[PDB]
Amino acid sequence: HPKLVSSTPAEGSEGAAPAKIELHFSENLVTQFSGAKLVMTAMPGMEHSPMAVKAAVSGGGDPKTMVITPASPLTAGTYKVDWRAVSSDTHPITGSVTFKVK
Amino acid sequence: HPKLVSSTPAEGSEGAAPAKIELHFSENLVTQFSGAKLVMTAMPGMEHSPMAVKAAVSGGGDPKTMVITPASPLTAGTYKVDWRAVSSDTHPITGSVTFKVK
Ligand SMILES: [Cu+2]
Ligand SMILES: [Cu+2]
Ligand SMILES: [Cu+2]
Ligand SMILES: [Cu+2]
Repeated sequence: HPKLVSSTPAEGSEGAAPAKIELHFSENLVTQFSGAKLVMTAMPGMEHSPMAVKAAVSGGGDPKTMVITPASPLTAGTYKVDWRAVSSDTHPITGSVTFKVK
Repeated sequence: HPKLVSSTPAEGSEGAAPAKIELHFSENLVTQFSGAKLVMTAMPGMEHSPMAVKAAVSGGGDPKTMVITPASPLTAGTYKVDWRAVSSDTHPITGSVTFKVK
């Protein structure tokens, strides 16, 4: 049962639009099974049903890191990254990271 | 050189969020080569760099129709569908349809 140790953007961060989103876990991820979806849950001034933003997901420089690369620049608003992490123990762990763009 | 004959949502339409976007061409499309990308170009009150929205593209009930299915509900704003149509004549034709959601 791997744990999300940290991320950039960090949970609850509000700032610049990220070129890539890094999720750092407590255990080495098995890439074939670990995934993420990026959704926008609000624009400034108005919440909306989650709208899936095109993104690619891959491994980073470290086996414990999952990288989400939006296909395009993220506009101002609120986003969530819904993640699934699987290590060598085979248990699928899910969670979400929420952050805001300026 | 196939032509876009019509679409739903229609070019410049402003109304409800579409469950699917249909593009109707003058010639039968070859599915392997015909494609589309859906981007959002504005929220209400603010234009922004085009942000790619996750969508699947396939053929409709008629060989002349290309269907774009957003993965999630489209929020209010302006969208463009950047399309590539290829018929049996092999010439790749591109264009864009712009519409607004309520
Ligand atoms: Cu476990
Ligand atoms: Cu939004
Ligand atoms: Cu032609
Ligand atoms: Cu927008």
